[PDB]
Amino acid sequence: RKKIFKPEELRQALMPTLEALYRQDPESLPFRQPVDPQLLGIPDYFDIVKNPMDLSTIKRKLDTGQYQEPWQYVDDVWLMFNNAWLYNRKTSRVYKFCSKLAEVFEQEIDP
Ligand SMILES: CC(=O)c1cc(C(=O)Nc2cc(CO)cc(-c3cnn(C4CC4)c3)c2F)c2cc(OC(=O)N(C)C)ccn12
Repeated sequence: RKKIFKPEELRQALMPTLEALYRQDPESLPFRQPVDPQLLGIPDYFDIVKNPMDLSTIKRKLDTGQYQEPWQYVDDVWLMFNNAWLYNRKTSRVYKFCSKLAEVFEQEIDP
């Protein structure tokens, strides 16, 4: 029987992973707000990255009821990660920090 789910009904499912991401020591910091190309002086960002995503956007979507299915949220988390792996060199802090978050995402899912 078809139904719109309340944010709380999905919070139980999604919040454990989201909290694990936010908690990471310095590693979540480049992901806590949208990438701001003006501020950061990287005017090509949106040439490379067409669908930006960050943790504040994921949290807002959760809390407003925009995730109705977990696959939507998992898609979003991986979009954020793939955007970073795509734009940033393998050598960069942002890239390696992204990798740490991905590792944390997977471990939290599968202990
Ligand atoms: C996610 C992503 O792609 C991205 C994030 C940033 C970026 O600098 N985000 C950011 C935001 C905030 C808080 O507002 C903190 C940090 C940050 C990184 N390390 N730290 C610890 C010193 C305290 C904080 C951060 F990297 C960035 C910069 C970029 O520009 C750049 O690296 N240069 C050299 C121009 C390019 C991409 N990003």
